[PDB]
Amino acid sequence: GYVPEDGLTAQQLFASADGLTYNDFLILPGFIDFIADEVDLTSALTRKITLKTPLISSPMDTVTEADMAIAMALMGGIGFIHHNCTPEFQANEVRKVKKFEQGFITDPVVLSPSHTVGDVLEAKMRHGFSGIPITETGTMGSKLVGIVTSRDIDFLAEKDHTTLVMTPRIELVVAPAGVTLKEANEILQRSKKGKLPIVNDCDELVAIIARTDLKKNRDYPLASKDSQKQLLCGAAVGTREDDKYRLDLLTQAGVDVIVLDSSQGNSVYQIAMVHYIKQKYPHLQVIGGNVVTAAQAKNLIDAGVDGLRVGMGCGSICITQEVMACGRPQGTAVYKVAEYARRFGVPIIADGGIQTVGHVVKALALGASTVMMGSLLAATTEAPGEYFFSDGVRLKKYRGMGSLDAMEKVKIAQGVSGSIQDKGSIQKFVPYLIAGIQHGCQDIGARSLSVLRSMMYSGELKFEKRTMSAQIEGGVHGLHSYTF
Amino acid sequence: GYVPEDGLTAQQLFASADGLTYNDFLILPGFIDFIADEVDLTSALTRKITLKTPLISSPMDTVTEADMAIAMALMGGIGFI
Ligand SMILES: NC(=O)c1ccc[n+]([C@@H]2O[C@H](COP(=O)([O-])OP(=O)(O)OC[C@H]3O[C@@H](n4cnc5c(N)ncnc54)[C@H](O)[C@@H]3O)[C@@H](O)[C@H]2O)c1
Ligand SMILES: Nc1ncnc2c1ncn2[C@@H]1O[C@H](COP(=O)(O)OP(=O)(O)OP(=O)(O)O)[C@@H](O)[C@H]1O
Ligand SMILES: Nc1ncnc2c1ncn2[C@@H]1O[C@H](COP(=O)(O)OP(=O)(O)OP(=O)(O)O)[C@@H](O)[C@H]1O
Ligand SMILES: O=c1[nH]cnc2c1ncn2[C@@H]1O[C@H](COP(=O)(O)O)[C@@H](O)[C@H]1O
Repeated sequence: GYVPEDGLTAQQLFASADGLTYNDFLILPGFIDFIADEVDLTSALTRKITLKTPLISSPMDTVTEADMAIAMALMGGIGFIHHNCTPEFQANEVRKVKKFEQGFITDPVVLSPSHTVGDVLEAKMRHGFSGIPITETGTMGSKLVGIVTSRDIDFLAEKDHTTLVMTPRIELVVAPAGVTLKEANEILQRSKKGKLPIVNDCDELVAIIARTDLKKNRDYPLASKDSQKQLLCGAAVGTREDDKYRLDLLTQAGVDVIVLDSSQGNSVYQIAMVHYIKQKYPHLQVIGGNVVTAAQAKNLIDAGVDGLRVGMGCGSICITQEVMACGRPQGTAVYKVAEYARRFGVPIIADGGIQTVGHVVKALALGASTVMMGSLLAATTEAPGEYFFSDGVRLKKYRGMGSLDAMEKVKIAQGVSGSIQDKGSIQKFVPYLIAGIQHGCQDIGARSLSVLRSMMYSGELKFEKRTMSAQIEGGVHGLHSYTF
Repeated sequence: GYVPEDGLTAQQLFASADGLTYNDFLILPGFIDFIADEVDLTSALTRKITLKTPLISSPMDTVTEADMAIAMALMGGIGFI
């Protein structure tokens, strides 16, 4: 039973009242008894919502729209759709996530027999495809009369702009009502076709599978789905009266969780808004914030929030501390707010400052249930906006929501705008995060993130501060030149 | 009336006798109950003189002659020639 005493407990580490951040300490290693792949990353987002992975995309206009949210839900986490856009735009982005299904086409392009072949060529050059079904109305939920594709069009000269060419319903292969992707794989295997339309018992079109998107099928075991098996989506909302309308559209779009978005969440405006939400939409889960101290947390927890977002001025793009002298170092803040919130069963989100895998493991060890990343997920294929080149390298634009560029679309800049280098894809990079989090938990000695926090609260997890010198030595040093 | 205690008071912050400057600390946020425009900046310069804003131009030969002093007074502060 004797384990020699070596290191500080988390309570002793934070008892000197220095402003510690993630880089100021290290976690001491424990006793390995299991492989890194055995580590369970299951995480509470709110009082009722549980994820299979701790990771969250930040509600920022350069990070999180429906494609980022779909990629994050599928990889095991969740995404929060930003709100620097019209209420109807945001509800449409949520509705795209909530009505996504794997291998099926989302929001199909469709035409009618009175359209011209020129409409197929234009929908190509603005979308990039041409396998477009034909219906009696030209819309959807309407009789499937035939299909048009590039091999129906490719030998027509520019002399010809005929009305719809169309191979008719009598010749099609279709699915009858709704199918698992195995029956779709066998229909597209046995038929050699590029599309599989899906119809109703009354022969309306209702969905499509493309052969290309079916061939790109893969397993998603951590899919992060609601009770009706649709992906989880969150959305951000403000605290003004204009937000009460937006909140209704997001509710109709089927949003699962709302995150009230402020820099200082301990206001009368946010408490009013939380009481309004819990009294109008009692099914809806609310994350308040941002808060850095336990007194802010206490006000919001009495207001009835289901989770807290923790952070103020630690963000990569942030300059709030330099202009208003208000904030807290992020390690200290995460520890204190999470310790207070745990007395009520409320999970917190450690939001901001994350740059490495060690920062994620450190934040999770200090009591955070989930981790929100802006810059770490920015410049992926799934992030909003489009790439550009400068100094011979691919970049994407990343900006603070209180930067002048973000808020112009007397006023004080709380944030900055700048470049981030291309990361590739969420579907390829989130696995690097998950594998690194699991190996860090394995070196620490925790078989799950729940056990990690339980070891930290009981004093079994030990810590160690770092001088400047120890941070220098913990880097790369003494080399002439080296690889990334 | 319970407010959880989190952070140092100004007396505890300066009780360790380090040489702190402005960049060495932060102020912790409180409880908003009013809009930013409602904040009163009225300030005592001396035992008798009160300004409507805390700002003063330094008495330096590259900062404050009569035009700087006029602008500073008009904007709410004062200047020292
Ligand atoms: N790291 C951070 O915590 C941090 C720091 C700065 C900005 N931001 C981000 O910038 C964006 C803008 O947020 P913000 O910081 O401007 O705060 P905000 O938008 O919540 O509020 C801005 C100002 O309007 C006031 N206000 C809000 N609701 C009001 C109401 N109903 N009636 C009257 N006044 C009201 C606030 O008190 C504040 O003075 C958000 O995306 C936010 O997350 C985040
Ligand atoms: N009618 C459609 N509506 C919406 N998206 C579509 C439609 N047809 C194809 N797509 C999408 O376009 C992408 C490429 O599909 P596909 O390979 O089948 O293109 P295509 O229709 O054959 O066009 P092309 O002849 O130019 O290659 C896939 O993601 C697919 O889901
Ligand atoms: N589900 C289907 N059932 C029957 N015929 C179909 C079906 N889908 C496409 N067709 C028809 O099959 C032919 C080939 O279309 P398909 O989508 O398979 O290839 P394409 O996209 O036109 O050609 P390619 O892949 O070479 O670019 C066209 O005449 C088209 O109208
Ligand atoms: O303009 C801004 N100023 C201050 N903080 C911001 C701003 N925009 C976003 N943030 C915060 O930055 C976090 C992301 O930080 P990052 O992961 O370090 O890039 C977000 O979740 C917000 O809390």
